[PDB]
Amino acid sequence: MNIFEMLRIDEGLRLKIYKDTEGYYTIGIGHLLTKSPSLNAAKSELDKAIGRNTNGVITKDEAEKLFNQDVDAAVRGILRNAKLKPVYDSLDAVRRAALINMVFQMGETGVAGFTNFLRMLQQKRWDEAAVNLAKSRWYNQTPNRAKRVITTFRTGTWDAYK
Ligand SMILES: [Cl-]
Ligand SMILES: [Cl-]
Repeated sequence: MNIFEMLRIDEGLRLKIYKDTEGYYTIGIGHLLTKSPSLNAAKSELDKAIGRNTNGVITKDEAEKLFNQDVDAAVRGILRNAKLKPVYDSLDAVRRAALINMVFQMGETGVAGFTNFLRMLQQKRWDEAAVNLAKSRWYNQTPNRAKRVITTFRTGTWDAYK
C-alpha cells in the first residue's frame, strides 16, 4: 500500500466531469476543476488542464497524468510550507502518507490551520491528535474517509485501507 493506492481508494476514478461531495466540478481521481458553478467554466478548465478539446471527457492515462501531478504538488506543498514541513520531517512513512492525503484533499492552507493537531502529531501523541481531528467540519462532512485517515494517524498501520 502506498500514497497512490491510498488516494485512489479515497477519491475513486471518473472519466466524466462530476460533482464532488461539496458540489464542485471535479474529474479523474479527485482532481478539482472549479468551485464556480458553471459547467462551462468546468470544461474550459479541463481543456486547459489536458491540452486538448476534451468535451468533458478524458481517458484513464489522462486521469493518471493529472493524479501524478497532484500528488507531486501536494508533496512539494508540504515541503515548502513552514508549518507542515517540520511535522512531515518528524513522521514515520505511514503517517507521512496520511498527511499527504489530507493535503491533497484540503490544501496546504487548510491543513496548516489545524494548529493543535499538528502540535499533537509532532509530539507523538497519537490518540490525542485523532480525537482532535474528529472535531472538524471535515470529519463531519466525509466521516468514513476521515476515519480511515484518522486511523492511519492513530495506528501507524494501513489497517483501515486491507
Ligand atoms: Cl492542472
Ligand atoms: Cl467518505
